[PDB]
Amino acid sequence: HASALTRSERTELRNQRGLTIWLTGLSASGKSTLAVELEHQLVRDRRVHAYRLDGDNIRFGLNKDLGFSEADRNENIRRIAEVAKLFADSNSIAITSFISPYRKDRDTARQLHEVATPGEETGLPFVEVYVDVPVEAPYEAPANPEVHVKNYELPVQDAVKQIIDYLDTKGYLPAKK
Amino acid sequence: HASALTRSERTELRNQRGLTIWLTGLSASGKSTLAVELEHQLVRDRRVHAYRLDGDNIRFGLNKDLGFSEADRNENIRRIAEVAKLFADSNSIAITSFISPYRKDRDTARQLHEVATPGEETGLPFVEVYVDVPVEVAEQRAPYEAPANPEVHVKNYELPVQDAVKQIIDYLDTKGYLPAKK
Repeated sequence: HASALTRSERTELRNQRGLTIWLTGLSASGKSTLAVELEHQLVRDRRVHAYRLDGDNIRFGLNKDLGFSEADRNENIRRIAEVAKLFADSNSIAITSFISPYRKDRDTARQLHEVATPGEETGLPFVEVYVDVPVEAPYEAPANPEVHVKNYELPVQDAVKQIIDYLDTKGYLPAKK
Repeated sequence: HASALTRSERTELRNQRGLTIWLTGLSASGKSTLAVELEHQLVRDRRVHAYRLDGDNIRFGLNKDLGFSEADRNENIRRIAEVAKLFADSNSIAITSFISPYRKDRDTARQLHEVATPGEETGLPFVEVYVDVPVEVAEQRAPYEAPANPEVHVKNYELPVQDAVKQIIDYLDTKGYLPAKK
């Protein structure tokens, strides 16, 4: 009644942890396709609440006021990161493949997630997924992604299993059925 | 799964509809309190996904660049409405009691929600809850504009929190927004 739901309670009641999965890679890497299949399997096959922050739903709605100066490019990433963090706070798995060529773009989102919230003394997981393709605004590959997917002749279903299995190694999901 | 997850499929899989509950009323109407309890009950008692978009997490996070400007006030409201729409799109119940004194304020938020989303020929439910207390009662500590026609009208004067919340949730049920109680 008095004070709001704590992270323990919500996690307990929601039966899944909250986090953000950020798929990074070249525009042609197929990262967007993986995000879609990833959200689908998480919600359908694993029964959790997950949500893909789609580039265009974001641009046409929350970030419609933003253009293309460098400050606006940074602001787009900042708002999407704060929104992902809110989904993570609600014990949902936020997913995004929003354009972000530079390491500093993802590091900034990562840093906002690590910054604690009155929901604890801890931040929320940020899982950077490098969707790597044969190279066969200069994109900067991440230095240490939580997940590295070599998306060459790889069924999308296997690419996504790779991501989900990594989630299971951290205990972010409830066991399947 | 090529063009994957539609509202219908997500609704079916999340087992609850997604929507936004906007609690409007005077600053001292007790609306913030109801938002907290409402989130608790929906999440705990109804076993559903709900999230309160009130608080410092927003004021010092997504909206940390906004102040008391009238333009900032309007932008605060616009962003919260868009973020609530995202939660509703995800089949969650977004909850907010953010300051929005005018009908135009909530009408702006409602408009975004009722606007047909990509793929669907429909918007998402926008539930405007009037947490009604008389002005003199609020003042017991540019004028607020009560909604013309709110989905829920809570006569909150000396009304217990549980009763207000129950009235909101029962309304949600008359709509089927929620899954049957456990």
